[PDB]
Amino acid sequence: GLMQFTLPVRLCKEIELFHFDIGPFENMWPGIFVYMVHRSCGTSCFELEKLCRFIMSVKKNYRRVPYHNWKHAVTVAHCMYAILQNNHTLFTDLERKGLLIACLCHDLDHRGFSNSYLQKFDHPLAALYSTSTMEQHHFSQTVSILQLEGHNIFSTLSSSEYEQVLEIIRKAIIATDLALYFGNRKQLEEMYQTGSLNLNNQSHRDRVIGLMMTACDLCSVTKLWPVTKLTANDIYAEFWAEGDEMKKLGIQPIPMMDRDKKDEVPQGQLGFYNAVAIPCYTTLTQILPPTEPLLKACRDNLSQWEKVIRGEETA
Ligand SMILES: CCCn1ncc(Cl)c1C(=O)Nc1ccc2[nH]c(-c3ccccc3)nc2c1
Ligand SMILES: [Mg+2]
Ligand SMILES: [Zn+2]
Repeated sequence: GLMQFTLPVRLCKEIELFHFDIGPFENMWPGIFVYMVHRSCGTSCFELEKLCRFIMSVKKNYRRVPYHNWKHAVTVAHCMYAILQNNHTLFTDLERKGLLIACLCHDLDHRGFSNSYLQKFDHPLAALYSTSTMEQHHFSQTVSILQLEGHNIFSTLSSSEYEQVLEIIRKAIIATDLALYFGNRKQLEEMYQTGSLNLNNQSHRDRVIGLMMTACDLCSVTKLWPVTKLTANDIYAEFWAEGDEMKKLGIQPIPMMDRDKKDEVPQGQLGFYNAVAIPCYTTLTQILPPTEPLLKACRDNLSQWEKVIRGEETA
């Protein structure tokens, strides 16, 4: 308890903002994550030694890929931290414990390829997990790490509590499969607009946490423009590599993965904000009003992409 994590003055202030960027110093991200855990969960939620050992084994099992990397893991966790701090009365002890950990682990051992490439490639993981292929792999990787000697960060929970928290994490990680988002958000929009949404309903909680996980996972669209623009370059570096690999299989890639369609990125972004991002943050804002700043920043970046299309901005 008496060893408390502290951040420099700028970080201490700005980490509370939804649009906080965790910065380029890799060696500071473990400290940043522990701080967010101590403040959102509590200093006694975890033994510091085990948490640190766990954090470092998770980092080791993320790969050196352009976007789906350790920095994305901490970025997604930070967005969850801001949502939990601005809605602190709405979540349980086990949910605070589970959710920052789920966010850190959500893309474990990502190779930079979609579930669809793994299917067309006939990768072994597509045989093992027929849907949410990579997401079932991320969870499996989370369990492996939790089961390493000195890594049971949930060692003080009862058997039944340990099982609840692993189930929170499992559901949260699976919800990051964007193919499941479309259904989940439609269900939540209906439930909100008929007044049937009920946070005491566990199946409704599950859906809200899923939407929170989508929001956190896409949160690059909720940063200041310079962050948003530079992060878009990182995901296309992955998408275009996948499109190359599709071409090697004799398959025409979809437009977002073809590097020859590079000049159409601003319009692809516009399409993505209109069909996915805006609806996502819009629905989340209705259920959790304090998440408003994510929707605001998502709208600001939509205007930036329109300015790029009109040739008033470059990218
Ligand atoms: C990091 C940046 C935003 N982002 N966060 C998560 C995820 Cl997925 C995305 C994201 O960018 N998704 C996305 C979805 C559909 C798209 N269609 C096109 C496109 C491109 C060229 C020609 C025609 C179409 N680009 C796309 C990008
Ligand atoms: Mg993922
Ligand atoms: Zn992700």
